[PDB]
Amino acid sequence: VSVPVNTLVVDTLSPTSWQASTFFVRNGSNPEQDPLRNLSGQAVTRVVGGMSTHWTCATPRFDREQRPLLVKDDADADDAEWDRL
Amino acid sequence: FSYGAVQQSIDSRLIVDWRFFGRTEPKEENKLWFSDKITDAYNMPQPTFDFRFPAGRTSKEAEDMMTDMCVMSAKIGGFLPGSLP
Amino acid sequence: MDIKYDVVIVGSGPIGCTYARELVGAGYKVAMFDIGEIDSGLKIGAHKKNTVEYQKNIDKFVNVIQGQLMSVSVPVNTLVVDTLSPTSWQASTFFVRNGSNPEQDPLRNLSGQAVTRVVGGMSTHWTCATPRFDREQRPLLVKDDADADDAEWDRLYTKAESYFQTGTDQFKESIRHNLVLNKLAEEYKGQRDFQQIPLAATRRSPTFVEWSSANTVFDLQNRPNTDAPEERFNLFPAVACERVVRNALNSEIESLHIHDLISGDRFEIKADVYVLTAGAVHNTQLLVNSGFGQLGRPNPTNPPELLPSLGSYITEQSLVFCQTVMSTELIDSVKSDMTIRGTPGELTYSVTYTPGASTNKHPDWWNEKVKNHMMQHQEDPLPIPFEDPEPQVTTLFQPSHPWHTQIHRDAFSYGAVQQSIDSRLIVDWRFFGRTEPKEENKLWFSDKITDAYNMPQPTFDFRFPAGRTSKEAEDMMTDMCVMSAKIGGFLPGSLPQFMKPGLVLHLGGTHRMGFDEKEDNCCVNTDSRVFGFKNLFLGGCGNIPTAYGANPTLTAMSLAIKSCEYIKQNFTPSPFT
Amino acid sequence: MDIKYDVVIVGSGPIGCTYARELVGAGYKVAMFDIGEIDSGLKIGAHKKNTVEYQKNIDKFVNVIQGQLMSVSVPVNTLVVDTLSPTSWQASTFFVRNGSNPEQDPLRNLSGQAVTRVVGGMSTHWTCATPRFDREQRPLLVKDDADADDAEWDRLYTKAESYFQTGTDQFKESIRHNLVLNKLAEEYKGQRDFQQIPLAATRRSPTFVEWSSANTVFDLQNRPNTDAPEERFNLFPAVACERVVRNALNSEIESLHIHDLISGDRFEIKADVYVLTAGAVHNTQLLVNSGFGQLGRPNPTNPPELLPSLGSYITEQSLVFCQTVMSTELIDSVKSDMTIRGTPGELTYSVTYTPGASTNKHPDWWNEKVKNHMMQHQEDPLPIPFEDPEPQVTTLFQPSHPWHTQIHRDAFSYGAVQQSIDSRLIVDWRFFGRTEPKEENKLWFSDKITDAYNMPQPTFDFRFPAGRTSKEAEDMMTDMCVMSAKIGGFLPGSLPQFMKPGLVLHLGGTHRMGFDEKEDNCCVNTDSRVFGFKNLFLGGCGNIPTAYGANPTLTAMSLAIKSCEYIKQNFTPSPFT
Ligand SMILES: *Cc1cc2c(cc1C)nc1c(=O)[nH]c(=O)nc-1n2C[C@H](O)[C@H](O)[C@H](O)COP(=O)(O)OP(=O)(O)OC[C@H]1O[C@@H](n2cnc3c(N)ncnc32)[C@H](O)[C@@H]1O
Ligand SMILES: *Cc1cc2c(cc1C)nc1c(=O)[nH]c(=O)nc-1n2C[C@H](O)[C@H](O)[C@H](O)COP(=O)(O)OP(=O)(O)OC[C@H]1O[C@@H](n2cnc3c(N)ncnc32)[C@H](O)[C@@H]1O
Ligand SMILES: *Cc1cc2c(cc1C)nc1c(=O)[nH]c(=O)nc-1n2C[C@H](O)[C@H](O)[C@H](O)COP(=O)(O)OP(=O)(O)OC[C@H]1O[C@@H](n2cnc3c(N)ncnc32)[C@H](O)[C@@H]1O
Repeated sequence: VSVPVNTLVVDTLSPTSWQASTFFVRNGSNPEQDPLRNLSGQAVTRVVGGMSTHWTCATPRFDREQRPLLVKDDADADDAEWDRL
Repeated sequence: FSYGAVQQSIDSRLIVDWRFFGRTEPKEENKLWFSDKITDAYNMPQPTFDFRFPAGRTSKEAEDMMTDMCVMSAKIGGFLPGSLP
Repeated sequence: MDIKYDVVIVGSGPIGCTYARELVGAGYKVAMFDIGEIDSGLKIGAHKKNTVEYQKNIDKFVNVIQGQLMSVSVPVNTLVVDTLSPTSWQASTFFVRNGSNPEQDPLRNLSGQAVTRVVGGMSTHWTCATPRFDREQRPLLVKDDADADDAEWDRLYTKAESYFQTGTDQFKESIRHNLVLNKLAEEYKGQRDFQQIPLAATRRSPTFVEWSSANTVFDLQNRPNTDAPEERFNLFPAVACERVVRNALNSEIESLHIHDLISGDRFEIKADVYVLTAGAVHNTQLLVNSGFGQLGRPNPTNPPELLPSLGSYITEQSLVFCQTVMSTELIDSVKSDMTIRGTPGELTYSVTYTPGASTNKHPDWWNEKVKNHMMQHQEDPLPIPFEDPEPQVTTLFQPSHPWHTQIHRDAFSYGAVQQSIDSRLIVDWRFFGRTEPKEENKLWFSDKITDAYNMPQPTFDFRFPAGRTSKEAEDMMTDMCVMSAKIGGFLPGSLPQFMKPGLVLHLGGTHRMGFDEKEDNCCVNTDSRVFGFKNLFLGGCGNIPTAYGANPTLTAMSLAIKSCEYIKQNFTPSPFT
Repeated sequence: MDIKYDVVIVGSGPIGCTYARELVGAGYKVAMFDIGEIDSGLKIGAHKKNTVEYQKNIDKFVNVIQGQLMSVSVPVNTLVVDTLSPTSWQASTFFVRNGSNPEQDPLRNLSGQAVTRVVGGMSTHWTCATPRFDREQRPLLVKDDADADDAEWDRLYTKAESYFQTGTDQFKESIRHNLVLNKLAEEYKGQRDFQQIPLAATRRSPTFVEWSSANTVFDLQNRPNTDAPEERFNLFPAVACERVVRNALNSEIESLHIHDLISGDRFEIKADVYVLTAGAVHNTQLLVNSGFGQLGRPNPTNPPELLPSLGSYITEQSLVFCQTVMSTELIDSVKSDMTIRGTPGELTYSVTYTPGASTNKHPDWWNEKVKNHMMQHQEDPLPIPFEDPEPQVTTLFQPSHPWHTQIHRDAFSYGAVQQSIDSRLIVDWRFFGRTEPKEENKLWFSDKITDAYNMPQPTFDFRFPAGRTSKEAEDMMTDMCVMSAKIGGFLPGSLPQFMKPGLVLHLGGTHRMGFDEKEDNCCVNTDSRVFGFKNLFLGGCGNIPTAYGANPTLTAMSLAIKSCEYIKQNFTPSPFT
């Protein structure tokens, strides 16, 4: 999703090879991205069916502690709604 | 996922994967934003993250979760070299 | 070189030097031989880490260690390299190459086992951790009286600690030491105690520690000299000791065969007393080469008649390792007493504390160090001073946690590239397991293959025993994972792992001690005297017959002292002449 | 320690020892200081590879080398480690960590540049290759007469070769040496010559070579002693030399400031003559710290008035490296004179040759070695004896191939795991380029940042110059690829590559020599005397002002001899008292 500017030093190039004076924006890096405040592993999938064409298929339910409320002031009604859905 | 590029020397029937998944507190400071100048490969505003795992419960739980995987996995077998916690 | 001495000692490690310290001081005419050479500077056998340069570049000492660890038994290499050019000569089989030992089953090895051949032995590079063994880890010196046994060990360990200059105070003003030790102390709810690792070392300044070594125990200078005009001692480096000559009755040693590696010549040396302190592996090799035990691949059909337990019941410790990166919680606690205002590097930034405030969590000395660092180095985001000494923490082996622990910074496993993570954040974790002695676990020597010194090639037949030893090793791994978590998360590239078997270099039981040769399946008695022999003694960790997790050298030293007392009681030094 | 000497020498490397050998022998009262300590055994400053153990375990010496190469300038680390636990303290920026130099542009560095602080300097670990420079690589000692210039260099190199014990015969009976050298000799069609690398070394036996070092040049023992009762010399290890004190006119040095690293105390030493031989980097540092050149980041707006060329025109060699695995063709040629019948290990197997047969391609000595190996070791598939010495081959720099070459086995780049490929098959290739001196290429020192000895932090501003130097480096890579192919294919994991800039450790021109300070953009004249100063001399590769590919030490030594001749011509030793 967002790849920061690469800062690896490669100093074993031949002297004839063209060589950067700075760590410039290369190879699809996002110059807006702080590499230390990223989700570097975040990725997206553009194919019909999306990520469900490759996913692990684990489909647990959320218990109350993890789950948004669908009914505000009635935990039993909220449970019933989530159970049905 | 994480089969990697060379053949396991350890018999596959012995190997078990452990993945523990933490919950993250929603915090206003944690953002997904889009550049007003940089675009992605589809000429759309470039996604940029400003993200850190929140410092309190979320971080404490993540580390307790790591420990929990270490304790639980030990009941089944030792770690596979190259796939350490 | 004379042809006759009162006492000959094979090996100039810290255990060989224990015998020299005791016996040279008692007026014996002593010769000492080492296959290795004088390395460490003009202080013979001294710690190589004791240069100003290494202590300013501590990341480099790992290389010194690796450069003198020569693998004991390397199996035939079976890696397939099929990307050679078609013109390159290529093997049709996995043949014996590059010093591999064809006797070695690669799956029953201690692949990490290594030896060090330099004057001072492994004490020229060691970590200097010298804990005592509690009863559960320790051989008996007195059979049926635990109080008397305790008294004996207390007396011997106390003297050994004096020889090594063991202390527990050298790191007391380290912020990083404190941070780790205090946190662990408060979390174990009174049920485990944390203290400084006992270290054979003397601090010389805030940034220099004189680590102890063989040289500390005995300075290894030839005598008579000006400082000791009535002592008699000669050290002969680059001399391979190859065989001791038994009489027919196996009741006396009559000679030691030596090989001068410089001239190439071979000689035989006569002594009243022969002391072998060549290390756990090489003591055993020298004895098998002398007709003790059995040369060649073991067989039950035909077990050896002389010292049948030699090279059996060997023990090595399981060792687990990781590194951590200090928690935000701990880093923040360093500066908990500070009032911090503004942003570092800006005109209005300040860091202050109130000296003596009862609400302060740290004493003035700490807060001074921290304030000054934070104000003088606003480019630096950490509150820990740059030259803060390393942590040196342990919780010692107990029944409820039967492993030794070191929570510290070791010169080893720095590796070849610079840490991107700040060093002040990094802490090493090494937990050390105890291994049950089992007859099937062996160190044996080939009757055909020889090592680089033309001596019978050492070969291991070793597996960690299946029951208690294995269960404890895995519980020990878990314990390191749980405990380390209280300090910080794992450092990527140093995740929790078992180290290569034997890399720990704590091998014992190869020539083990007991009261009765047959009943205790052993090789030397509690005077370290080889059973049946009047004048042959063995020193070193090879004597330790028990399952121990703590570092063995101090215990081996203590046994050596007891052995020297026997020698003093039974052999008369020659007239000074 | 006295406060007054005839001659003070800073640094106990082979160049410092050249000055000591010359000047101590000529009757001067000499003091020598080294920031490093006595390491190498009782032979002070001797080669660390000269132990019996290292020559039986040559794969281990790489660690000794790495353990004393301390990086000169390490840039701020920018590796992103984002797999830390959320509890671990984590940087918001790439701040100065772990001894990084914030002055250093990581893209204009010699990241491989390193220094060695031990008595004997880098000659305690070096490869010992001592070729002469041909005219094209060599500074002029005589301006307008090439024959006179040749004569001068011949005389100086001949003496330098005597000091180092340089020879070209120590490997002549190596089958592997022969195999490589013979093949290359026959393939270059008379247009390039191959010979043994000239090596500062004396063979002691078929399996031991005494490599030369500083100690070979001067044994470094304090004098007067029994072997030299009328000489005067003192060596002071663990003494950081920090500044020389100029007079106002910059025409004399009046004192040397020293720091005893053991006591911590600082002192000043007076001499008639001051010789700086602290290495190419550290000579320059000591001079900048003394007010020569310019401290701080260079600026053209304000160029230095004292020795403006100091730290400019620096040169380092491009270095390309690979290893090869010997061709089937070459391995087969080893045994070309043998009649081979049956299968190894079977009853009918035999390997025979006809001694003296004119059709034989090898002499009897070779065929004997090969037959006996093949018959005695039928488990082994190679015809090369196990203890066959390594290849040591070169074709020296020439106009048509303007690089030095070493085709050999170096103690370096053995790395941390055992070769699966048989060692007898492996050959190292190192080709060394010459670098044009350019004003923009600098070694400078921070006015704010200090190194571990509290001295101004060295910082490089270096790129290989774009034209001839770069074109040649790439042609040199190609030349190694073409030439190596005649011997074998590349060894996987050692493919052809440029080494990290400066890892070659052949830095020159930091305090360069010439005839005229202004016209030749230089710092010392042909007596190695600093321009304007009566009594300050510089020694080492920092003096070499030319683009050179061959290893510089012998040339630096030769210059040092010429410098000592000037000292002998102009300074009177003090009365022996
Ligand atoms: C990659 C992956 C994901 C995964 C997983 C294992 C892997 C290897 N395991 C999972 C599991 O065990 N249990 C589970 O609940 N989730 C697991 N996942 C994640 C899961 O696949 C996703 O949560 C799920 O697929 C999300 O579904 P959703 O329908 O919301 O989104 P999608 O699959 O990413 O599909 C979106 C589609 O939209 C198209 N797209 C994107 N942008 C545009 C625009 N601008 N215009 C038109 N179309 C667009 C994408 O092409 C994609 O197909
Ligand atoms: C390498 C190492 C070891 C070590 C350690 C860290 C490292 C990196 N940390 C330790 C620690 O913190 N606490 C501790 O108790 N031990 C630690 N060690 C292990 C320790 O160094 C050894 O236990 C200790 O040195 C053993 O002493 P010992 O005197 O018994 O043996 P040695 O040091 O190996 O010396 C033996 C000498 O004998 C010579 N030799 C070998 N064979 C021969 C023959 N055939 N002839 C003549 N001489 C011989 C060797 O050259 C050696 O010098
Ligand atoms: C590391 C290395 C070097 C090397 C080589 C292989 C390796 C692994 N192979 C070589 C080869 O085959 N042929 C050759 O010509 N050179 C090779 N080298 C390089 C060679 O070792 C050096 O060129 C040579 O040693 C340079 O000699 P020099 O005497 O000029 O300098 P030194 O050896 O670096 O010694 C300097 C001493 O000075 C002390 N010092 C440094 N600073 C101070 C201060 N401030 N005060 C007091 N003393 C100081 C150092 O401690 C060092 O001992």
